[PDB]
Amino acid sequence: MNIVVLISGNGSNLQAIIDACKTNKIKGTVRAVFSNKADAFGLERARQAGIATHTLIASAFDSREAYDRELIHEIDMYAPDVVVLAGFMRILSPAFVSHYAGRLLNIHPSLLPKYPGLHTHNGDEEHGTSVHFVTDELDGGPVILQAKVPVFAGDSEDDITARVQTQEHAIYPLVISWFADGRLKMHENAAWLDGQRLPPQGYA
Amino acid sequence: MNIVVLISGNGSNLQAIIDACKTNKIKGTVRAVFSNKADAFGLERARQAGIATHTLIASAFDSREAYDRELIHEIDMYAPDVVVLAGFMRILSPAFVSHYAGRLLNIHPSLLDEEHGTSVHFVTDELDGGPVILQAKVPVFAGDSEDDITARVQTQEHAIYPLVISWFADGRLKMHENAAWLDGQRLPPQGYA
Ligand SMILES: Nc1nc(N)c(CCCN(C(=O)CSCC(=O)NCCCCOP(=O)(O)O)c2ccc(C(=O)N[C@@H](CCC(=O)O)C(=O)O)cc2)c(=O)[nH]1
Ligand SMILES: Nc1nc(N)c(CCCN(C(=O)CSCC(=O)NCCCCOP(=O)(O)O)c2ccc(C(=O)N[C@@H](CCC(=O)O)C(=O)O)cc2)c(=O)[nH]1
Repeated sequence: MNIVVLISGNGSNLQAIIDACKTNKIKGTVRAVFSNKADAFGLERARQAGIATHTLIASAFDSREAYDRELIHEIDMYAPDVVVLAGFMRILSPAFVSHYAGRLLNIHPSLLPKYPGLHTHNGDEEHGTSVHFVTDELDGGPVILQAKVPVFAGDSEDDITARVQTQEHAIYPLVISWFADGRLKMHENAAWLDGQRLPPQGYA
Repeated sequence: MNIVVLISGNGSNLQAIIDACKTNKIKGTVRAVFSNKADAFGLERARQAGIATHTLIASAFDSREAYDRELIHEIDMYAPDVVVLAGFMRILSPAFVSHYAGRLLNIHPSLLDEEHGTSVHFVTDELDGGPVILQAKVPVFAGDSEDDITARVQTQEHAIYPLVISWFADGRLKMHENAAWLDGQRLPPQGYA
């Protein structure tokens, strides 16, 4: 099945997805990669894997709606069964969200609200990452899987972040594979795995 | 003055034009780069230059027509004053050619022993035809190889195509009735010089 990934940066998560499609762990094909930043290194990961790229920059458009109308237009050329946001830094409008309702995924490095992340100030606790269906509740549509990342004394911000990214790379291919195998659906602003409704914090 | 460049491979010509816009030698801006091959190295030259990129692959389209319809559509998002074909390996349909009439430029490595050279011309529906604007003949001697010919023709491509684009940016070059006209003067079959 066809996966279209949207990025804005480095693309380490895109790459974990491409490799999981290479080793047949996801039953799918990344057909196109989309960026809102022209220098994004994720476009070079796509080029080397021979995947078609498109970059849509906001200044080039007249209105937010205009941008999303074209973004929809270009994504649909690849007949997506999922559209995966992997570090996509733009908010998607109501028309975009409803257009891909139930097959629009996102990963945020947080669990459900408190998380010692940033490093703008090792440590205590609360740190992680969750993959969730994207809804109009910005950053807060239904969670599918989360992963708590253990903090330790001898940890730096780069230690924590790298550890979070290592968990992002494990869970996002897992979720997209359950989606590709027909086991994950959204309805009633709830995530469903094998017909069972997931609790607010995902599986398990 | 907006430049959209269309490529299929290495992109050395694209690099020569980005370079000339930087140096204000071409008073214009490359606004986007289109490719019909996903792996094309010119896409990487565009990424580093910070230029928007779009790859349209033929297998994704159902027909020639559909493809060119999407190409026009995505190019016109960048309101091109000129569309520059710089190693783009696909024949553009009559409809596309019509749509960018007098605004579509191409470079091909043959003027139109040593028979070798390169020429820039306006694209008109006579494939490879359309009026020549500027050529450069490249002599070959015994000893230099086909690759050294290529390398010499390429040095010239990088000299004449930023130059035609420079004239087009300054409103000095126009196409009318299947003839190129620089400063009013009608260019002869072999272009300027
Ligand atoms: N409607 C809707 N739209 C969404 N996009 C979302 C997505 C969630 C909100 N979102 C994010 O959480 C950030 S991306 C997640 C993340 O941190 N990934 C890191 C790991 C992957 C990268 O690493 P690697 O590249 O290596 O894989 C986010 C954060 C900030 C802005 C924002 O205001 N952004 C802009 C405004 C942008 C605009 O709308 O034009 C601003 O003003 O700053 C927008 C969205 C949603 O839930 N609903
Ligand atoms: N209607 C129309 N369409 C055009 N696109 C053009 C322009 C292109 C015409 N053309 C060429 O000039 C070929 S020589 C180009 C070249 O390498 N220049 C030097 C710079 C190199 C970059 O170097 P660097 O990347 O490093 O900058 C060309 C002719 C035929 C095929 C063809 O049959 N091509 C395909 C068919 C493709 C299709 O239509 O689907 C085939 O069967 O193989 C392909 C191209 C035109 O004049 N008329």
